[PDB]
Amino acid sequence: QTGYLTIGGQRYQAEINDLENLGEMQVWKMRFRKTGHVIAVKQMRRSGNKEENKRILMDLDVVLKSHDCPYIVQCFGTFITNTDVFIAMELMGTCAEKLKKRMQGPIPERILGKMTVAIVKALYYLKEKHGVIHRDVKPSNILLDERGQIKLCDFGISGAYMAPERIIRADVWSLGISLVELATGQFPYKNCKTDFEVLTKVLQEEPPLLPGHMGFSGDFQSFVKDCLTKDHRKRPKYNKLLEHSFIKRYETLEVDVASWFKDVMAKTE
Repeated sequence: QTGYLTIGGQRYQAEINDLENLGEMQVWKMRFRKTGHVIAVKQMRRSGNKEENKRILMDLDVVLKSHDCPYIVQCFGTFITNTDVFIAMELMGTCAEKLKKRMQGPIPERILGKMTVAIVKALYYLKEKHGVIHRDVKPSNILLDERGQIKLCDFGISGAYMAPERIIRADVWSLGISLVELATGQFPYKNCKTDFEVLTKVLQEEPPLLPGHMGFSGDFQSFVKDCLTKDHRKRPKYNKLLEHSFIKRYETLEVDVASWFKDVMAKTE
């Protein structure tokens, strides 16, 4: 399980000295000198915070168990030393939040469609085969790379965007809030100065749905409306969401997410 890098089928026996630290992104960007592959490495120090190390080990436990899920960041191997644990994760491009910051505007629906089917299937995978509820769905946990892949981040994968009943299917509400934010470039609770004020607007105000003057398809507006159901007893589970016309459309439609991602990253900071 340890002392081996598995980068695309091939397994390599290696140690931490076989990796060149290319800087920080504690998550390091490191290069495998034997092959030239550039990977992400998380360093968990033995003397580190017990609360932080507990979350890292619990998240790693789910990641190692989720090798058969294509919509979850995978582990390439581990290196255990006397003072550190190095966790090799696949190097993703950037999170959806930084994509929103670099875009300085709305994200196209065709990108959010491929994003929706990837995150729902990831959440559905965590609950059915592992009984895991993410309990923290947000654009910062949605990772996209230069190859068009969309995967769930490993941070907090073992369990502002909080559902009404949380203040089971509460991650459905957080997904709907994330979709509205990315589709409009505006967080629907951006003028709230405190966390408690956000919770009040979630319960008191009507759910913030997609605008009808941005060319959004009826399937997109319907999927978001279903995700943002106030009553959790009437909010659809993942089995019902996977049968939505919005999901079925982007399960098969060829969307060039890779080229769109490269153009957004090519935009200057």
